[PDB]
Amino acid sequence: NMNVIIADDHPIVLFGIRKSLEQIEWVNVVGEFEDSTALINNLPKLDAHVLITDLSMPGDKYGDGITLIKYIKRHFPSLSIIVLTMNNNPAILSAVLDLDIEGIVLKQGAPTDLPKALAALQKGKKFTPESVSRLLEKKRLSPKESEVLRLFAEGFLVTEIAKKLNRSIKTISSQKKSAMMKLGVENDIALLNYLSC
Amino acid sequence: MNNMNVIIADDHPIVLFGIRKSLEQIEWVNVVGEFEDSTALINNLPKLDAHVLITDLSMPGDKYGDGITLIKYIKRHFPSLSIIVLTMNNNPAILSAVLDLDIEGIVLKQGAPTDLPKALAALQKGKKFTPESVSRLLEKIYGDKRLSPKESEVLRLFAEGFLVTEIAKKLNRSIKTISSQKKSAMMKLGVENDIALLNYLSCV
Repeated sequence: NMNVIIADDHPIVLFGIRKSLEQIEWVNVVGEFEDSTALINNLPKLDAHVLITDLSMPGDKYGDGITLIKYIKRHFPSLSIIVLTMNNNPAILSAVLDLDIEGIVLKQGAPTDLPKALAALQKGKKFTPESVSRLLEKKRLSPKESEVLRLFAEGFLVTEIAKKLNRSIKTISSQKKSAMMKLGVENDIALLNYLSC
Repeated sequence: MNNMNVIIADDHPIVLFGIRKSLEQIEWVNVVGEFEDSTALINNLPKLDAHVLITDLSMPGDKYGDGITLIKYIKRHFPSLSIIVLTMNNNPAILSAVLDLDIEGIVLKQGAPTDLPKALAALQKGKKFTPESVSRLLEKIYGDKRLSPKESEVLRLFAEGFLVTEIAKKLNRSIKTISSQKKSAMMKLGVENDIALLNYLSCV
């Protein structure tokens, strides 16, 4: 059998996932945790092959999100991870791709796709749905562009940035514009909201 | 009397002078300090017995931060201090972000002579301050041409990883109509591609 651990802050989500896996005869659920502290403390005590885990979840000691996933992959390299997320969030998904985890499943199609992700992990392959893989397939910022947006995100006008960094307004405008293009944002409002992440 | 000790912060000396002169008229206001950089401002704050700081959003001085981060730091370390941010920047997202810091006022520098006295008066009244100039910009908001309820639902479904073909079936509309509603929606939010679109949606 494949021993599986499930992790999510909502207990009925926890229940739903288990009922989504009870059909699979060769699967055995060995743990269900609602916070990251319980999960980390108990990982050393369970012989699990795969973790199905949410990205958002309580526990400040080891936190949540991308850092928690990194922590787990580093310390449990024998454990294959299926990240379970509500949204298609390229920044997260890419960061997750970099850490070489074995699966991404969107919560909307979990009942259908969770069995498919486990079968795929079983036969060596990774699992991403079309919506995700299309994005993952699809020019980073220069350091000068990065400093222009930082100051812009702090409330500095282009004129104020020119003085501070000691370049012409044309150059600042150019560098900002160039950076906006790399991020795919058309206007300053969209830029600033964007930079909140 | 029960006067309001005020500190002014701005990099430009004549602006500083202008702001002080805009306050000389208010008799219960007493200017206890003027600073051209954020470092000497922070170093001297404890010694002055100020009730309110009127500061420019963008000043020199890197040690304690720039802009919004400087305002954050000041608010942490001087919680009794009432802060009116004075800015030349008329971008709604800046103005909104500034007020999210729970400071006591924001004022457009271009209207300082008129709006600054009004801010201090509202501060005195036990009222916060966004003058007409500012509130007009914050109501404009992600945009004045806001998303229709149909556009909203198309995006919510797309964010959840539905393909446009799936979204068509679910909302019971043609692929064309869904593509058009998505594109329309992207224009309104100011995002060019799906990667930018989906990153934007996690933030918001």
